[PDB]
Amino acid sequence: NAKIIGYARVSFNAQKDDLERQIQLIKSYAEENGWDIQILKDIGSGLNEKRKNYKKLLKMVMNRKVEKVIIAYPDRLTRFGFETLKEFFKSYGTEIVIINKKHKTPQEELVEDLITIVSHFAGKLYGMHSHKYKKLTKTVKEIVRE
Amino acid sequence: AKIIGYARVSFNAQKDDLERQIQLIKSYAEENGWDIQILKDIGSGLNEKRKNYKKLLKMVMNRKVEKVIIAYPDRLTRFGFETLKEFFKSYGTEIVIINKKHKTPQEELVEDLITIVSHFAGKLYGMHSHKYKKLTKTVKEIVRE
Repeated sequence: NAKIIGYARVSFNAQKDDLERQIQLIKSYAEENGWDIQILKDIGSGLNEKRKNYKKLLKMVMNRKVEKVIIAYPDRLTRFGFETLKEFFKSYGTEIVIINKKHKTPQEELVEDLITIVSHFAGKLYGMHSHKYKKLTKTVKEIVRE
Repeated sequence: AKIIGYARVSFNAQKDDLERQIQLIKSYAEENGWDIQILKDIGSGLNEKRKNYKKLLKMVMNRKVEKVIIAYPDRLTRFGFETLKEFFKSYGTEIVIINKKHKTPQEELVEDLITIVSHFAGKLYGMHSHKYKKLTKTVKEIVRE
C-alpha cells in the first residue's frame, strides 16, 4: 500500500535494551502523528548488507510499497552508503525520517566495525595471518579495546 | 536501451590505469556486439559524490541503462556493492564485471584504509584530539612504508 515502516538495530545482543529503546522512540513517534506502523529490526552490524529484516525492508521499498522509513539515526540503517540509499529511496517515492539526527552512536559498534574493516583491508594488503596482517590488526585492536 | 562503461582510479598519478580500464571496457563491448558510452571519475570508491558516478546512478533511476560494464567490482564502489547491484536490478540494469579476480591497486587500499580510520577515529574520540591523532598516525606509519 502506502505503508509506514520503522527500522531499528544494534550489532550485539548485549545492546538489546538499547534496541527496545529505539523501538519505543519510533513507536511513540508514529503514535504522536497518528500513524499505523510496522516495525522491523535486526541484531547485526550496519556493515552487513545481508541483514534479514533490512533486506525485507529494501525489497518493500523497491516494490513501491513504502511511503516513509522511520529511523532513530542514520547509522542504524547502514554504516556506509546512506546517501546512495536515500537517493534510491526517493526514486521509489520513499522518504527517510530521522528522529534524532545528532544522537550519540554506540561506541562499541564504532570499535567493532573498525576492527572488522581493518581486518578486511589488512587481508587484501598483506594476506591473512601474514606478519604485516598480524602487526596492523593487533596494533589497532590494542588501541581501541582499552 | 543504453550500455555504460564505468572506469575509476583514485589519483591523478593513476591516469594510465584509468585508460587501461577504458580500453578493456571498449574492446569487451566491441567483441560482444555492444554499443557503449564511457563514464569516468578520478576519485575514491568511498566517495558517494563522484560526479559521473552520481550521473550514472541518476541514469539508472531514469531507466536509461541496460548494462553497466566495469573492470572489477571496487571500481564502482568500495562498499555497498551488493545493495547497489540490487537497486540496479530493480531498474532493469545489469552489472557486467570483466575481470572478477583482478588485483585491486595497493595504494587505493592504503588510502581508503587511512580515510576509513580517520572517519572512525573522529567519531570515536573527536576530530584532532589526542586519541584521534594516536590512532590515525599509528595506522598511517604502518601502511605507508
